[PDB]
Amino acid sequence: PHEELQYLRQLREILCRGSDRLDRTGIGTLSLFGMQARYSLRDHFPLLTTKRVFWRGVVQELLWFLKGSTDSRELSRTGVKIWDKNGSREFLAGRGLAHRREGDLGPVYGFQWRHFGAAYVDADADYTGQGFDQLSYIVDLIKNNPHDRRIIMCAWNPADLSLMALPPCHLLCQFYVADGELSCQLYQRSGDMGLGVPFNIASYSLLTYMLAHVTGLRPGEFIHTLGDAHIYKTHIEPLRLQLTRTPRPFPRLEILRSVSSMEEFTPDDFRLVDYCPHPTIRMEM
Amino acid sequence: PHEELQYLRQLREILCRGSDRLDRTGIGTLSLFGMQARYSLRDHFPLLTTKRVFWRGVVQELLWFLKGSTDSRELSRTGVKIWDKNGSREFLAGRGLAHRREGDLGPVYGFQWRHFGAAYVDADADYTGQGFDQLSYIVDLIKNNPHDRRIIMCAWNPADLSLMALPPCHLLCQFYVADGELSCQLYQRSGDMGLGVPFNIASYSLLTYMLAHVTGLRPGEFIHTLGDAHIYKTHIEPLRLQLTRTPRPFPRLEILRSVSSMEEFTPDDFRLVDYCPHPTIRM
Ligand SMILES: O=c1ccn([C@H]2C[C@H](O)[C@@H](COP(=O)(O)O)O2)c(=O)[nH]1
Ligand SMILES: O=c1ccn([C@H]2C[C@H](O)[C@@H](COP(=O)(O)O)O2)c(=O)[nH]1
Repeated sequence: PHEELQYLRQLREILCRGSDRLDRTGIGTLSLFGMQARYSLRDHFPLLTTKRVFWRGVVQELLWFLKGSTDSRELSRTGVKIWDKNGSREFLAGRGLAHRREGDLGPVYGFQWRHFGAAYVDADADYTGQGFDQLSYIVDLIKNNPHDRRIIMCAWNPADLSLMALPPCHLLCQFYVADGELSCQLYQRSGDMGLGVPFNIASYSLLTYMLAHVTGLRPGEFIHTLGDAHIYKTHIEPLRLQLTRTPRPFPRLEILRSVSSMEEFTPDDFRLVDYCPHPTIRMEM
Repeated sequence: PHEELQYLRQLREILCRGSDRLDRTGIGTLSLFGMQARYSLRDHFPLLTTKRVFWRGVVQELLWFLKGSTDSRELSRTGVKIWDKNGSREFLAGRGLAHRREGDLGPVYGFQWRHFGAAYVDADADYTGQGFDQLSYIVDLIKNNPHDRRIIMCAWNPADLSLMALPPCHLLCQFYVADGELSCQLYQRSGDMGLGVPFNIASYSLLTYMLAHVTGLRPGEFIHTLGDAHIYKTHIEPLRLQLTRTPRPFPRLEILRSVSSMEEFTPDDFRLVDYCPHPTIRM
């Protein structure tokens, strides 16, 4: 069966037996707790096809994370605007972080990944050598101790929550090496099935391809584990539309160049081959 | 179907198609990566039955960590010895932490749960108002903002790993409130299917029972998520024997009095009703 059907089945399960609860946004959601799906990376790339996924966003955001940035202006410069609402001086003021310059998200993914446990100053500070560099950590383990059971990168630092524009949803990833293949499991505490989850599958699938490339391994599987998997009430009509669509065969992902380091990737290094999605489905928020 | 059949099926899959790997110290496991099982908490308590689980150890260990202890002696004094090897001066010297007094495990679970991000000194220090109290954090959310999607308690602090006797296996738990019920998902990065996992299921199921009690909710589901799920090769034969056993009905768990704080439970507050496991197996 087409692997996209897991996601579509999860949509149906939530619609059909999800709990109706008033959430933070006050829009209301239907939700289930605890889900898991499995996506092969060996012969294709799991970029969902029953709607067009914002691939350009997926690529730029991950490279932005990987270099340790916490500056939304830095992502915005590449034309990807998805963090700009959260980086505005207005939004930050609303969070009780009015002292921040425009763009300073606080110690979000980039900072946690490259400097876990360091004291955050601002987005312009030099954090060289400060905190625990989890990216170096996992690459070293994958290369030199591939069967280790602690190949983890974690973004959840509760001591840093009050400094963050938003608390992370992707709590950690774990990697696993067997038979020359690299696999990845993501624990995501909160998944907006409508706008978030297809994008998120793509992000960590991409990360796995990049790590596999850099470490001389082939991509294996991506395992997506969800906590609160939910559908916003405002998404019920477009998602019912999406549920009428049959998945197309997944595309392939090609890396166009030998890249020696996780930090040396650029968007021009990737080629998506035969991505043929159904049309974009607009959904509110 | 009996929910323990999930665990037994997981055992079977690993023995059938698990990957055969040696670590950098030369020991072999069969493993699979990425697993998930669900245990109902409503009508019974999921203490596994095809081999006896060390319930007395499960209870004392959890109470010990909830009060923020990183002192193995405090656990040992209760008659539960499962952390004593790790807290021995020889073990800590083997870890590169020979300065430690006997019992000082470093910033393991107790410290991460009650003082995340604080600077660890030693097991005897007073850390009041230091770091992030995740236990108070999640109790407050469950009570006052039950639909919050950030009800997290995390034990994985990479900056602290070098100070710990052993890195945590149970990286985080998340809680969920729906229709008067409290559910819990554990992310476990590494599960010894033979010796560890049944104990681990009991631990977080009990934790959910306690939090539900304190917050006036009913226990719902425990979702167990595994990363590296493995069987040590030396365990394969006794596990083949265990796999011939039919699960017996799960016991029930009763809490004997009204307890209003997660820190006020004692082992006497818990009655395990009709736990009839098959005999323990020598692994
Ligand atoms: O990468 C992301 C980021 C956000 N969200 C969604 C999930 C929630 O609907 C919302 C975040 O809200 P909280 O869970 O923090 O309340 O955004 C995702 O699905 N994926
Ligand atoms: O609560 C625990 C603690 C440990 N283990 C097992 C898993 C591994 O076999 C071993 C820990 O070794 P590492 O994964 O840290 O290498 O102990 C468990 O199953 N449960």
